[PDB]
Amino acid sequence: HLIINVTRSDSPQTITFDACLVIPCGDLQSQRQLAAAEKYLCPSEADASTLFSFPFCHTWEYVVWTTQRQDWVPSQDFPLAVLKPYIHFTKGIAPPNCRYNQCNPVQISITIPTLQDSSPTLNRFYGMGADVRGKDPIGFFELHLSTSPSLISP
Ligand SMILES: *[C@@H]1O[C@H](CO)[C@@H](O[C@@H]2O[C@H](CO)[C@@H](O[C@@H]3O[C@H](CO)[C@@H](O)[C@H](O)[C@@H]3O)[C@H](O)[C@H]2NC(C)=O)[C@H](O)[C@H]1NC(C)=O
Repeated sequence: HLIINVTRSDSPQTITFDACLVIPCGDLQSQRQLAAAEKYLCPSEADASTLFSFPFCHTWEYVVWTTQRQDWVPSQDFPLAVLKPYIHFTKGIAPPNCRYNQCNPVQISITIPTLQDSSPTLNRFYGMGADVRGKDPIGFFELHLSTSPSLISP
């Protein structure tokens, strides 16, 4: 699966990549249809050995971020909704002659410093979907924060 490698920083940090690295969009003609569609992002509680038993963006309650301008109000009782202020999820625009895996630019902006971990960690799996008019295609990916052990680290 796709692993997004994030270098821990003391400042905010934006990340641009193509949604169809994550979402099963299909061939190029299908990706071009998806270019103008909205995307959404769901944090998951699955690990590497349980990926197949926690389906991603399975209900509306798992959606914490969307590429819409109006900001998505997460589910009050979803435990991972607290991650909401740490991430902004936006949609880019692609040229009309866009090429494979380059018609759906999205941006993940980590709004907090990352040298230390957040109380619910950002280092986890995430689901991504495309707001389409048939069954939304849904994929997942791993957000991996780099680590560098300190000198006094035991
Ligand atoms: C995030 O970092 C990991 C490594 O910690 C990347 O995983 C590895 O990515 C490389 C690059 O695509 C994959 O192939 C590589 O090919 C080069 C040929 O120059 C070779 O020198 C490397 O040793 C490696 O074989 C590799 O399959 C993949 N997995 C492993 C275990 O290395 C990952 O790609 C990075 N994420 C992104 C978005 O780049």
